[PDB]
Order: sequence, then C-alpha cells, then structure tokens
Amino acid sequence: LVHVASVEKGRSYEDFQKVYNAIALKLREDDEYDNYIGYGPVLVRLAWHISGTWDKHDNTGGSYGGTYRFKKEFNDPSNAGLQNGFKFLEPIHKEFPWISSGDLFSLGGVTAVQEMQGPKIPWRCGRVDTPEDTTPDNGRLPDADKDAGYVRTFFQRLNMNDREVVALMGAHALGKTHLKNSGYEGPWGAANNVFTNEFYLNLLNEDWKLEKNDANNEQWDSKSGYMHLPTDYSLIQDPKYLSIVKEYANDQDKFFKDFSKAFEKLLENGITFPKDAPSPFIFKTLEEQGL
Ligand code: HEM
Repeated sequence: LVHVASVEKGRSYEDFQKVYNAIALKLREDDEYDNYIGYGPVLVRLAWHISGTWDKHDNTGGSYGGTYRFKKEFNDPSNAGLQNGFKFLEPIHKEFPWISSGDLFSLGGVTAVQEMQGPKIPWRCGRVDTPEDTTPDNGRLPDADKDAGYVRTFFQRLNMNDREVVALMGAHALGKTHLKNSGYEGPWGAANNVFTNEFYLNLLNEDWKLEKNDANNEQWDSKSGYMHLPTDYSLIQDPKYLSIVKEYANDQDKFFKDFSKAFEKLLENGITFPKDAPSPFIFKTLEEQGL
C-alpha cells in the first residue's frame, strides 16, 4: 500500500487553527469528566491508538484511513473507554464537516498535549478516509502484562527505537487506568492533566510494591497511592531503557523535545507527503491567541 497525503480541498492553516480552537475551547468547558481530570488524557490515548495499529511491513493500519469510525476497530477490547474521546469530538466534526476523521482524531491528540502545557507538536494535514474493508483486525495494540523485551519488539513494528519508546511512554503521567476499561486501576502520579516529566521521577523515586488488583492482574503500587503497569516497570529493569528514564527525570526540556519528535512520527507513520504538500503546521494555543 501507498497512502498519499491529500489536503482537504481549499483549506489553509487558518481553517485548521479553527478546528484546534474549537477542540481547545471544549476542553476548557468540559473540565468535570473523570473526576475533574478533563478530556485531555483520553484524547492523547485515542490519537496513539488509531496510530498504533500500523504495520511497517505491508503499510496497513495507522492514522491515515480514519478506520476507528468503523465497528470492528471501534469495538476492539484494547480500545475500551475511547468511546468517550469519540463522543467528545463528534460535535466538532458536525461543525467542521470537511475535515477527514484521521486528521480530526490525530489533531485532537495534538490539541490535548499543547493545551495541557506540553511541548508544541508540528502537525501535517492530508489523511483521507478509506473504506470499511481497510479497517485493521483487532489485536495489533500492545499488552500491559509483559516485559522490556516484548516492548522493544512491539515498537519495532512501528519502527520506533529505544529513545522514541521511552519518550512516548512519558505520556503515562497523564490520566489514569480504569478497572472497567483495562483490568487495571489507579492514577500514575499527582499532576495528571498537566504535561510534565513526572512519570520518570515517580518510576525512579517511589517505593513500589507488586500487588494483584481486583481484576486479578498485577500492578506496581506505591505508598503514595500511585500505580504503574508491568510494561512501564520494564523501563527500569532494562539497562538501555533505564539510562534514558534517568535522562528525562533530570531534564524535562530534553523530554519535551524528544516526545514532540516521536509523537509526530507516530501520527505520520504510513503516510507519504508530496513536496508540494504544505509544511507541518505549528498551532497557537488559546492563551497565545488571547482566547
Ligand atoms: C506498551 C505500551 C502501552 C501500553 C501497554 C499501554 C496501556 C495502557 C493502559 C492499560 C491504559 C489504561 C486504560 C484505561 O483503563 O482507561 C493506558 C492509558 C493511557 N495511555 Fe497507555 N499504554 C501504552 C502506551 C502509550 C503511549 C505510547 C501513549 C501515548 C503517546 C499512551 C497514552 C496513554 C494515556 C494518555 C492514558 C490515559 C488515558 C485516560 O486517562 O483515560 N500509552 N495505557
């Protein structure tokens, strides 16, 4: 498969800045979701899940085709709880009917990170909705109950290296696990809707205990009331992952720079951009526009 980026007809930077503004204004407004965490966290998880289906070997899956819109992908067990991010974005799609689903679902993740005080993420437009029979089969997204060798091998299918995996996993300072969605329960840290390097600091500084939860799964619980998954804990059990965790724990700007590069790569995998295509857009925040 080749998937060529095609700009929605007649749209410029200012049109996309309006879809960003509408998502950011509705984040501000619906601040009560999930005990006042807000929709920022589930929106960056939706953007990583519609992107994480990509297979570098045959170019199937990934964000291009917007296939989460179809029943097979939408009802994937690994996607449980993302229906709330969908429902949030749906009024926005009725208001800007011209934007493709992949461009909307992926820009939601970009808007969420930047409005949570994260780094600026360059974003490119051009994904095109593809038909229901291009929807990927369930089972391409990663299990939580596994080790650093599984993690390295999984992210090789999206050709992410070590540094990109550790930077990307830093998004697990956001939001929380919910028993009914994934069989895991608890927050990651204290500031769960502001983007910081907290994930790395907690993994290196907390006294973690392995315990079973009410779903019979194991997780790593700390005295402070925070939790982490076996796959997160992996990043300090592996010596190559561990020196990068340390690096981000000591330098949040280096972490913001590397997360920005790796998250844009994740969102752009499987997509070919012609060089007549516009440069990646850097969107201004509500606060930068005085709105
Ligand atoms: C091996 C990798 C990963 C695994 C196994 C994994 C697994 C999970 C699980 C089990 C949850 C909790 C879902 C729930 O109950 O609601 C979760 C939440 C989350 N994950 Fe990951 N994750 C991985 C990678 C990533 C990456 C690369 C990103 C983003 C760049 C990400 C972003 C998030 C976010 C923001 C949440 C919080 C969602 C919320 O608060 O509702 N994850 N992840």
